[PDB]
Amino acid sequence: DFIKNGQDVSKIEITLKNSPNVTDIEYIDARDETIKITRIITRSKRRSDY
Repeated sequence: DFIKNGQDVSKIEITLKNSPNVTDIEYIDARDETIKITRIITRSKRRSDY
């Protein structure tokens, strides 16, 4: 119900800024200041793809 009717795929690009003060980042090294995440979700699957 969140996705508007008429389409099945939804491209949403979300970015996060990581600072060296916070460590122990999972799947991402602490030296990377910014990250690029392009998530997409459809009506068939319940979980979202990242």
